[PDB]
Parts: sequence; C-alpha cells; structure tokens
Amino acid sequence: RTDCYGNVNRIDTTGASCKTAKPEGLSYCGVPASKTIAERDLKAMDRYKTIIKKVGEKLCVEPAVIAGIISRESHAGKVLKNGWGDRGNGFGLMQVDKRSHKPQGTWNGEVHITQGTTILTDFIKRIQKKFPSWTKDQQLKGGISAYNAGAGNVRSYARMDIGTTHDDYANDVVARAQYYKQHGY
Repeated sequence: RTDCYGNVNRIDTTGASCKTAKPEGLSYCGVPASKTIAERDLKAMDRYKTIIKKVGEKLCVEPAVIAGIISRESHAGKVLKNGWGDRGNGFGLMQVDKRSHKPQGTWNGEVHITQGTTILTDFIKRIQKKFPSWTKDQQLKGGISAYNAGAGNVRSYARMDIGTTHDDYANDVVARAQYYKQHGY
C-alpha cells in the first residue's frame, strides 16, 4: 500500500523555478522544465526501481515521491563521487546530511533509501501535527518542502518553498514525481 500520506497526482505544483531550470540548460521553467529534467534521469533511476518500489511499499509512501527526491538531490547518482555530494556533507541517492544524521548503508542500496524515506515520513508527520486543517495531500507537499529546509520553514501552504533551495523544492519534486508516476513508479 502506498497512499498513507497522500497522492502526488493531487498536489498543485508550479514546478522548477528558473534558478533550477537554467543551470540544467533549459531556457524555460515551471512544470515542463521539472518533467524534462525528470525524463533525463529516468534511465539512471530505473537501475534502482526495484529498491525504490520496495521501500515505498514498506513505508507506505509513493515510489514516485522517492524517485522525485532522488532526481532533485543527486540526479539518480550521476552527480555523486562515491555517494558524496559536492560539499562532502550529503550521502547517497537521497543525500542524507552527515551533520544531521549518521548515514547508514551503502550510497545506493535499500538501507540508505529506507533511511532517507524514514526522515521524509518524520517531516510529513511533523507537518500533519502543525497544520491539522490541511488535507493529507497538502501535508505531503509540506513534508517534502521540510525535507530541504526543515519544518520551521513551513509557515503556510502558499509560501512554503520560499527559503528552500532555489525557492522551489517541493514544487519541483512534486512535478518530477508526477512524471515518474506516469512512467513506472
């Protein structure tokens, strides 16, 4: 089962900001930019599809959401050096920060993906308690936004991403996820 925290197809999104799209070599931004970048990572992503779907079922989170996060954080591993981000702080496909959590497992295995996803479900649970009035799908978006900037940065539904990296974290991840949803995740 994977619908415990909501469904990504029901989340409204404005996609990648131009700050995310331009460095990727696109001349346009928004949802189409997020989907094109997600398509570029699909071959690399498919290498971990079995593990991503397995962890999603295990934690009751959509495999599509895990894939969107992996695409944004590390381009499915293409941007990493032995699992490390370019500043040496982030580890693995989902980039768990070594200064905040001791990384577990190999950089591209089930243990790592389970750790990153558990960190995500903890943020979703925090937003659920912080905004009880929101719908489940709204809380899922808040949860994803907090994965980048912390629960303290989510003060409203409308402006949640301001303050995240490129001011578009959840919006961009949700769009990439909607793409993976249509392509096997």
